Amino acid sequence: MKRIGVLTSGGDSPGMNAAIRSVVRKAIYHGVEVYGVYHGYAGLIAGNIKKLEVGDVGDIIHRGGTILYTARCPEFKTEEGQKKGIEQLKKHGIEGLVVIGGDGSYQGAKKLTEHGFPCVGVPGTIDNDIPGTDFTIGFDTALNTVIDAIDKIRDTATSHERTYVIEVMGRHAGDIALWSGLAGGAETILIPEADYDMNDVIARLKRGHERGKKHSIIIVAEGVGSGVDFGRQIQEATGFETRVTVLGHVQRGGSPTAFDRVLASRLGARAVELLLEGKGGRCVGIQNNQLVDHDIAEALANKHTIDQRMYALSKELSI
Amino acid sequence: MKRIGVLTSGGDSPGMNAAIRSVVRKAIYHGVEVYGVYHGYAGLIAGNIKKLEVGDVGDIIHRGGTILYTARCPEFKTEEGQKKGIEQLKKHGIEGLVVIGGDGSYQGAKKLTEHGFPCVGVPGTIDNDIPGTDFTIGFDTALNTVIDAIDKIRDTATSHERTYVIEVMGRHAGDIALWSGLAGGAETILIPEADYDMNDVIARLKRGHERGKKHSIIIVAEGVGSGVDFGRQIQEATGFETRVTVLGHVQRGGSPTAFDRVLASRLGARAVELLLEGKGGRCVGIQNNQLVDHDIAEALANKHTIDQRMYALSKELSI
Amino acid sequence: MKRIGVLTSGGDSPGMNAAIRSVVRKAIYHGVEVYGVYHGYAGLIAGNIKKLEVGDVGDIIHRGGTILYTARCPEFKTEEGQKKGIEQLKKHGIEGLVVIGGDGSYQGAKKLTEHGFPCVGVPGTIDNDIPGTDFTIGFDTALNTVIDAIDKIRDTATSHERTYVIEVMGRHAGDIALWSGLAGGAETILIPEADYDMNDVIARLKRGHERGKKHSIIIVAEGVGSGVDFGRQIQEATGFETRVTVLGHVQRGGSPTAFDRVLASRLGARAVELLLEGKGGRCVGIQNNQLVDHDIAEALANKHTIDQRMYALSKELSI
Amino acid sequence: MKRIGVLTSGGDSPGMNAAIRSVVRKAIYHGVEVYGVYHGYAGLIAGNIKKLEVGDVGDIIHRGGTILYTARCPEFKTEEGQKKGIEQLKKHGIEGLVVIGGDGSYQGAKKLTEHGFPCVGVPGTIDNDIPGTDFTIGFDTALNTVIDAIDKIRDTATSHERTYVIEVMGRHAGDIALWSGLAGGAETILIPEADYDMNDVIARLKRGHERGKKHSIIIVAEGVGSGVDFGRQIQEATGFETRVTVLGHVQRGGSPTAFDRVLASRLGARAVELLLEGKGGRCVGIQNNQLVDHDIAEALANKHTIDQRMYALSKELSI
Repeated sequence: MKRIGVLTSGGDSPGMNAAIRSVVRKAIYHGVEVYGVYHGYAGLIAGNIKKLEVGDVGDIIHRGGTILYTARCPEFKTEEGQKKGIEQLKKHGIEGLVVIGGDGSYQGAKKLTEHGFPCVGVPGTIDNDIPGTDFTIGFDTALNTVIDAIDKIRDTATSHERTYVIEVMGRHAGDIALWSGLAGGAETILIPEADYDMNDVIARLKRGHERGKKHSIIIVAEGVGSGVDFGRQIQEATGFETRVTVLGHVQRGGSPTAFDRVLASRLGARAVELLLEGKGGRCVGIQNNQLVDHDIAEALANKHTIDQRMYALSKELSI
Repeated sequence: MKRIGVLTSGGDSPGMNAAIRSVVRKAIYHGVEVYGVYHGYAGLIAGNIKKLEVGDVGDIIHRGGTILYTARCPEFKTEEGQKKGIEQLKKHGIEGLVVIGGDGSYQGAKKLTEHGFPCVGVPGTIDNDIPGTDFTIGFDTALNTVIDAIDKIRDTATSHERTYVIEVMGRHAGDIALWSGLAGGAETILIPEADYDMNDVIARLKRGHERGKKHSIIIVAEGVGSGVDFGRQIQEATGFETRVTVLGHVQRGGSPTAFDRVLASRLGARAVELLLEGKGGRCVGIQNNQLVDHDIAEALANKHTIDQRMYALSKELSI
Repeated sequence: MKRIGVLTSGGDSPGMNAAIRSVVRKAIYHGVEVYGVYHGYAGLIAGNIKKLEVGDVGDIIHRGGTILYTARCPEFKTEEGQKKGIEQLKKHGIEGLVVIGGDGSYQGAKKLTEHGFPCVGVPGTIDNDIPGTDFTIGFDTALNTVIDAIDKIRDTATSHERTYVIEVMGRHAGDIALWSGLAGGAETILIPEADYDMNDVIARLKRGHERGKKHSIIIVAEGVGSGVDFGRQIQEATGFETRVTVLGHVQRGGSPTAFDRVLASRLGARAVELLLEGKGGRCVGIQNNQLVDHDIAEALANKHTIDQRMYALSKELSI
Repeated sequence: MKRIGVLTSGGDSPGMNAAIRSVVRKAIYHGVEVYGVYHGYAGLIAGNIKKLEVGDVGDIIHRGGTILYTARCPEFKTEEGQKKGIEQLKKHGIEGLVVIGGDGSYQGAKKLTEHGFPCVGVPGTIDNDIPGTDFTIGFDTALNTVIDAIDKIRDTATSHERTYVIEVMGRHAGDIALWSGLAGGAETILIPEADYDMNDVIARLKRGHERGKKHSIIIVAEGVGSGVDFGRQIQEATGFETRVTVLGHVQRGGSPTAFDRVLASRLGARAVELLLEGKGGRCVGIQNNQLVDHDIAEALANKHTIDQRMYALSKELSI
């Protein structure tokens, strides 16, 4: 392989620039030229391709976001879309692609390898719901942004303001809510996967108030419901003043923690090793503390699941 | 004075433990005994008073919250409530009191100076709307919590998610929104002291989008309205995906910055100084970079105002 | 059982309060009383044992250090020290003990296990060199503390001050230096387990300066030598102004990150589980992302190793 | 004025990008063209000047360092250096210059104005010793970097490791040590402006140890001496294990706090107004909470002073 490309697709997340750096530096280390593709699959179709040199990934390791930008491109689902993209790859002499992003970025990688363009997928998301990896690049940074908010709520010492509702991200996966709730000492953790009883939530809240819990912290994933309406429901039902924090898109940004930059460096460099040794159609991951790589179609057929032992542990510690 | 008391009241804010510590240590340096009054005015009525030693304020300097707690006391706004407070102060033989808190705790300080009890008021609130001081203890830390959220939102590198609405605290004052917005590069800052046209808000947004401005960040103070409703309305009028963050009670917590710890230290030390030279009925502050002290009643007659030049400057630098 | 005890020993590490919290809450959930032992093995011999209630571990999950304190007990190496240790457990009614700490704390757990006192050892140390676990409680926090300082040094934008030596902890193990340096983009990592050529350190440095590398960050494990001394030799040899940072005990403190609180919570609950099922003389750990428990004497036989692929990859990405 | 230039010189410091951003946006708002001078005075002599558009200062407000770089320039102390400087300025058509940096950059701004080149100096440095301003841009951020290290040291819960020596920057000025020590609760602060007695340091060290003081933190400004040497002597004289942290160049970097971004925004826009309103040869600053502007040569003969009440206050609160 003489010339490869790299691109980021889907929501951006902390650690995409450390994955771009390790892709670019490992490929240049073994004599290969790396072209950055700007604006995901939308810029692949448009021809927004520019050589990357060694020095262009200098000082991006510690930066959030992605310097190659991201964009939604529903035209890449279709056969017309893929042929316009391949024409731009052929025009610049790019023989392989490293694709950093979520589930939808892996669908394009699979379709490109079936049209003769070897591609590897690197899991870039804060949700943790990319199959074939225990941890996605960005998940550890998002947990550290939620627990910063939770620790600051722990300093309040106002007698009549003891009941806090924090709404975190997690439209389909409850990984951010569950690991944050456990790490934050949340009393009630509402995740998409588990069904909850509002009577159980109220009961526990009253039980903690009677034994003098200083703060009662409730975490709601955005996929279950809004914190605001949960907060009005708890105050109405109990008469405890309830404060709501809605973090929103703060969970996506920030300088990456040490675990996401080690992980993005390992995974980005492994994807270049896969392209250099003939393997295309695969996605890298970390499963059982080992660098692993799976065929994309096989990896995408598995479902995301949360650890149920961790969810039961979060209620036992919170009494 | 043989014995003084110290109390915290109103919304807790970062630096209150640094203010309690300089009260304690400054009083003990000059041979005075210091009594902590727990739960604000509510515990003063209750007789929840307790001797504090040198080592009791050790390792609190860098902590958010208040170690003496804060609470609401509706009974202290009546003559009977103020008479029971005095009774407990005379019962412990506390001859003077340092009150740390907002506007509402200043009113109780006033009222106890009228009944023969020397009181000094120390400005502890994150709002910055306490008359007679440029800066309140907790204002600087609450600005750093808000710009931490704004900085994380600036790392998103997604083309379709460009409009961000952040709701900060400050019911009647616009200082947290004005200083946060200037520090974070906000395009539009909505504070209670200025008038906004929704039409000009939209018009700045479209101007910036046309130039290629990467992010459009709108700060909304809570006394203007809700970020949720503004985001809804911005989205509807423009068609731009709008993301809303509501920090809420995160802005009151956290470890105090360097400025809040120095300011609390100086201000609490000055409060003990005034009491030991027989002044009572006063409140300390920092006005024109100098430690100042004012009659509470004359201090509470002034009206809090924001800096129009600084508000003018935030529109010229956000082009 | 009916009564269990918990102790912290060795250098303290962030996450030790989270481990204690999950020890106490997990035993109380199952109906077991938990008694805390102050000052490690010195206070076990001394008699410093006090019952811990549910609310006694409240608001400690997010703090660094350990609330049970830690101490050095030379006496506990002797048979007489062990026999006075068991005297006090038996006088207080304690039938088993959870021990949180390093290498040294595990030896004591072996010795008490061997005299009929069921003990379980929990890995608390910032170093990462406790056999039978991939990660020790405190390791993740210490990595983020070192990368916070390296990120700040990456902002210096002066061209005559491009060479920085950072000296991190790790007497015997180079985990902190290896993970820190891959995560902070260090050019040269000096760890105890790998051999270096000083002249190869000089050649890389020179090479990087020829291409226009902005910074040259060298991480030095404290086991290898002084950062001061290494910085003096780089200046002498190349003539490049060299600046040195010695973090020291900064690396041991701070609020534990999200991974350290999840790891402490899960490992501390696993330790109580083993005591309740009758196992004694075990040490918990996380190996291949799975909770494992090993015999302490079997565990202490292994040698700590660092990943050589991660060391080679660190040299490949810093070109 | 139709075209102005901006340049940063001297050690960099947090908030330099916020001052560059307010220089460029403020000039563009009043229809002026802004050219950036890369590498301080060294790139001024070389003609390393390039136009900056409105969007080239987008996303730098929250970043440390300077995007125009700083470089020592020995040639600009000579008249031909200066005349080459003016030749390049006339060649690009630059009419005025904003110089952001320390004392040394003020020297060149004075000589440029003496050959009829309107220059305004903006105080960028972490040390706080630029005359004419109470606060330099960068000083607030460096104080917060020193208290993050002191805060982490207060978590260690070891009884034999109680005495800690932190060496901070400040060759000629004690501002960083005095404000960090007071904010950190340092027991002994050694700054250039006060005379210390090493017997008085040892006696107050033993007093606190006797009473039960958890920690004994000593701050040493770098201009008084080394932290390592001080550590040796403390342990030699007392016998107490003494741990040293040398922060070094970590104090110059990092994302600027809220006070440094607000200060850089107001000061940099006030520099642009001064050029436009025909007053060159001046330096801006903040004195008694008000934007002031002083002639460069008058400002430069004023001496740097520290508040001695604040120094005395730091020994009174530390008992």
